[PDB]
Amino acid sequence: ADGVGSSSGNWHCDSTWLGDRVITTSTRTWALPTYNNHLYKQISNGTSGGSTNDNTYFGYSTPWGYFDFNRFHCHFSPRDWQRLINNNWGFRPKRLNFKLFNIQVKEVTQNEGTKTIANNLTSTIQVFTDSEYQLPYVLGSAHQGCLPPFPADVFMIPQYGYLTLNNGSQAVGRSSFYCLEYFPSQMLRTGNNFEFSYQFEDVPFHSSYAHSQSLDRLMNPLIDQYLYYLSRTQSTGGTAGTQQLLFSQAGPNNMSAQAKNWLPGPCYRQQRVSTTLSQNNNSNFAWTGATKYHLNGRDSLVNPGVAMATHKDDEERFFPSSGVLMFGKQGAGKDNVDYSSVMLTSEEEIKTTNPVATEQYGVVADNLQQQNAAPIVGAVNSQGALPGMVWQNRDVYLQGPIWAKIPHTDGNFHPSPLMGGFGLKHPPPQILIKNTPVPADPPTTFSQAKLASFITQYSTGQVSVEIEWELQKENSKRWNPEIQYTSNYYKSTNVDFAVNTDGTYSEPRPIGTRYLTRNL
Amino acid sequence: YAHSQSLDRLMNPLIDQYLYYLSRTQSTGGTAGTQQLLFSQAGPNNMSAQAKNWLPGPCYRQQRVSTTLSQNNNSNFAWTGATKYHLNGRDSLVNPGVAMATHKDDEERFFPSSGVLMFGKQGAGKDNVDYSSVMLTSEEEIKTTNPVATEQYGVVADNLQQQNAAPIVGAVNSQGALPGMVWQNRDVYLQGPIWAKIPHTDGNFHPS
Amino acid sequence: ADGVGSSSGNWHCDSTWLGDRVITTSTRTWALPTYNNHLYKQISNGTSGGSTNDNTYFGYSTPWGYFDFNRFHCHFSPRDWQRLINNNWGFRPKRLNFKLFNIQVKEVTQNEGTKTIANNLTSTIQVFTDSEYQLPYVLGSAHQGCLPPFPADVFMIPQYGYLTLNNGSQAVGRSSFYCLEYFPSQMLRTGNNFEFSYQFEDVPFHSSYAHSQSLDRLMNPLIDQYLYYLSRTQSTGGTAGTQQLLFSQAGPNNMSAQAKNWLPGPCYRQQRVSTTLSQNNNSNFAWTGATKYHLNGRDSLVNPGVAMATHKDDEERFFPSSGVLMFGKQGAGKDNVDYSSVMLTSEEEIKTTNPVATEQYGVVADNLQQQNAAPIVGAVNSQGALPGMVWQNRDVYLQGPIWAKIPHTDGNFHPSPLMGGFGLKHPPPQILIKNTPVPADPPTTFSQAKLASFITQYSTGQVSVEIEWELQKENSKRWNPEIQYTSNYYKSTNVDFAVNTDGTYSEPRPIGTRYLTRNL
Repeated sequence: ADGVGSSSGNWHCDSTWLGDRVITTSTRTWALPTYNNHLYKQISNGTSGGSTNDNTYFGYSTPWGYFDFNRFHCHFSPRDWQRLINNNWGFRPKRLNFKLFNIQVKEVTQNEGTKTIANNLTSTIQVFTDSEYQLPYVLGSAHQGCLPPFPADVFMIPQYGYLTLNNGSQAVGRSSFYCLEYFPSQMLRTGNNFEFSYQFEDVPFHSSYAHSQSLDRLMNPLIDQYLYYLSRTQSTGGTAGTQQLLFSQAGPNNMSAQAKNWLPGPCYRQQRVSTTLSQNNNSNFAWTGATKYHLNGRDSLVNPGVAMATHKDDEERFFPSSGVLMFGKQGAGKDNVDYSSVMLTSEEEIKTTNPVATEQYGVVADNLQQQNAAPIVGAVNSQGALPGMVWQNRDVYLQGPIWAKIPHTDGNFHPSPLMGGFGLKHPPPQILIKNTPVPADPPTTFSQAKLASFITQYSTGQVSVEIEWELQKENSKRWNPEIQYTSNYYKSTNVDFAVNTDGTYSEPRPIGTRYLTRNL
Repeated sequence: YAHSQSLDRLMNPLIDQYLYYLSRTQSTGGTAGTQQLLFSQAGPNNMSAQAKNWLPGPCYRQQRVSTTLSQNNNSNFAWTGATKYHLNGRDSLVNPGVAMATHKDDEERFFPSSGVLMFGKQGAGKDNVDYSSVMLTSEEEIKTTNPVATEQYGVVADNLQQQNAAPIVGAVNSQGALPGMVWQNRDVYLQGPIWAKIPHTDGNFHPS
Repeated sequence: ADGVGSSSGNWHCDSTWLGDRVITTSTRTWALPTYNNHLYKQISNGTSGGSTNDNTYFGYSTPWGYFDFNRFHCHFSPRDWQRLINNNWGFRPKRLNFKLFNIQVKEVTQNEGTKTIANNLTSTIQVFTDSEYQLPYVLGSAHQGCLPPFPADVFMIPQYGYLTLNNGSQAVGRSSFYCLEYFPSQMLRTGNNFEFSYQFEDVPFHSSYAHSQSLDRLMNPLIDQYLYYLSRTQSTGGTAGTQQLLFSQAGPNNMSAQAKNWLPGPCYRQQRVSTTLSQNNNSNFAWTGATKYHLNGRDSLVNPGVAMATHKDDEERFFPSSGVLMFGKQGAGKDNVDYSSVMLTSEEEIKTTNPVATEQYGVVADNLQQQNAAPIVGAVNSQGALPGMVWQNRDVYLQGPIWAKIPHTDGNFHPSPLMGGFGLKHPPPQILIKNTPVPADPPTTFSQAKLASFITQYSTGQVSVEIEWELQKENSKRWNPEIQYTSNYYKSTNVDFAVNTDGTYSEPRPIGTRYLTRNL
């Protein structure tokens, strides 16, 4: 059986492409510190400080840590991603499998200036998975702390905390406080290992492709319609303008006037920003000119927002202020970092079905005309969903979030995450882990107070997560060649998606999933 | 039940996001205001700027009425300033309306004109009965997922900016349903109706 | 099998509410020091010092420690307590289950000023449960050292000692001395675990509810009685006072004069103290004006005393001096701490059946009247139990003791603990634990004296206790709503029954078990 001298598992990273299933396994090495000196702590931010009313919060920061595998590049190598996005229309997860193994718990002490570290063989850790969804589910907010993209990186496990209802910095009566030690957990020593399995609930395949037809162009270019439209309300060419109702059949000449069975997806406008600096207005409109939503007296910037085409044809320089997912390049600052450091994603492929983010949805009439009163047409900046309306969801990326938890609520509309992903009602249960506190020597005379002196301690180990995927094979009679994701053919100082001289891994660009085409 | 978390606060308070937002479009602190695009990661400091997977429920605004008499305007706006819907040439007051939070934090005196269910106390008149006779219900519990009845849904841009033209943002007073939008249904009461008949029709949206 | 590298058990804290059974399990982390340098020691206090005659004692302080889970909040979360007290009339324990596991024994030494700690993997500990009740049973005196209320606290195990018969500081011939090593115990190393099970003897459900009827008001308000009472002994209204015996039937007009089948519970008076300072007398009467009982020449303050209503209607400011259970707020001093630091419990709910603590039980005649001698009525301050007398037991609290040991004696009356709890004849057997002494190097030349030099050593681990409970479901036809325990709806600086900024758990108020109602 297991013991201090026999390893708890084996390293696995691999991808098994079998028919329609691709099974991706991965493994990393982690280190879990001691957070908050084994304490839960109230954390809050009020408007009495320098903070504003939108930035207030109230919540708790627990000593527990948690594993987050929720980004795609955790599970896919750039070459396995290329096989996926080039050769397949859609993919969805089926089941996953998860393991902790090879647990090394280490005590570390300080004598003057020297440091020394040593195994503690009797120490434990605590691991439970929240499979009844009874805790604040904090995954899916696109926080840092995921497994690294690159299998040779060692990563620090992030601290678990949660927010609760507040009023200002103060808490209200509905505010919940959760004690994570109040669950059953599994305590593991260095010989022990951990495992669980999970099976995804049925979800629509992520549709990875671009339509080969725009929504308005579904017509036959050759044949006229038998339907009529109102072409001309005035007498044409005569010495008088006497109004006369003239009708016409729309056809290849006027295709903007044809009747159509469907409408574009819903529009919620964004502000337009140009990459060229000279064009943008001179002021700071980033927050002020932003598109926000007002909930309970707190203005919240709308990010990334509803899926909407980034820009129209032959304008690549304009992008919606809050609209696009923005990834930073390797080694980029957290605050006020210049444009060249971030990587702006763009949705070109949904221009067909979805309206441009920075432009109006359309035009409606504002008034009832009269012989005296001219007709007036207003702009529709924000448009909810109407019957006969189709749209595309936002695209997933190699760097972006895999799924999200659909909040438990009375109703939702198209419960698909706005960052892109797979909306799940019962998402993969978040896994929590902590170093079991080991006390320093108590006094020899009894004391009621809790023990405030602990041994400085941390643990390390190996974690493996294996997700089975369901692929939708591309079956198409298109004659000409597709567009594929290809690496740059020309020479470069170093390979892309590979280490540099110093060993720093880097991902040069965001890679979306839609290179294939279908008919709209 | 009431949610123990607001919709916008589902984040982890401890950890930053790997995503960036547009923090500053202008050169800061310099003798010149030369526009420069600066980006930042949102975090515990700015949680209003973080990216979020979901949106609040749909908003159809109501007029705001205060229980304190001195605050309300002096006129009869009950019918005129009302929120109505026009069907076949007949204006019909919208009552009770879509489920929307009655009021925001630390304001209990304001309520939407037609928004709240209003029950009368035992032995109350049918017509022009004074305030103290009715019992106004209030939805406090849906403030998390649903927007306040008497306030705007949010803000959108009204124009395409230029170096010449300043950016302009309009208010969204009425907002239909968009994808990635969650909400709570209105609460049942001990005195209130149990069910309803969903009209037999070609289509409905959230037939509740 | 078990070893140094495999953990002895798993963490369990949870509550299973199933029908009438609620099963509460809990787990904590403890540290057991070396007390008395592995020595039994005589301890005593005489009146020859500054001590008085009431405070003398004689006994022994053993090196052994002991586990005390005897408070309710050890086993219940404030939310699990709310489900209990709101939805159920009565509850009693059925059986418990107890485990030690994950035992880490650590040696600690001193070189100049530096400290260093290290595992000792061969070391043991000793654990026995006293299941024949052959030792002084020291649980149930409401001593500190219980498991913490909050599962994330690490607690120090208290030292075991006992008192024996004395005369002054000296001991008499009946004084017993117990050597705890003279029992069989189980010696556990780091791979070993411990367990035992225990089954409670049948006990009356703790009655958690308040009566909806006072004892004297059980009558029908509508109908008269066929019984007569002596209404008037004198001629009324006449020019003369000639005595005449007149009788009347009591009814809705006079309900104080009706005949009744029952009497209130027994009364032992307490001194009345007002929270308002200006009202109380100016002197120190705390000890002098106290209600005491004199046993073997030692005056012992009567605390908390017999269950008696704290105060009557519309007086909340008065409380009996020794009558009420008094809990301290989080972080309160041990001596002469101001009023605002303690939390005074109050019995409002037993006013119906039980007399007020600070008032007389009633009035009896002191003399045989004559035409010459006026009738004289005396006060009954202390009243033992009479036939046809009913009362309520004192209420349990979330912070208060669960049970007590009914002393083994020839007779008892209503053997229910005066602090509140479940009086048991065979209570849960007290669990004793000690670090097995490990000698420092003996000399190389033999010596008769016992080894006085030991290795400085302590151990830590995990303990779990799981109690099954039996609930009495509330079944009532009352129309109107009950009174429930509800948290404050209004905003506050921090949540109640949750950590503050610094990680300090706190319980803001004592929570009794009687919110439901029954008919008296």
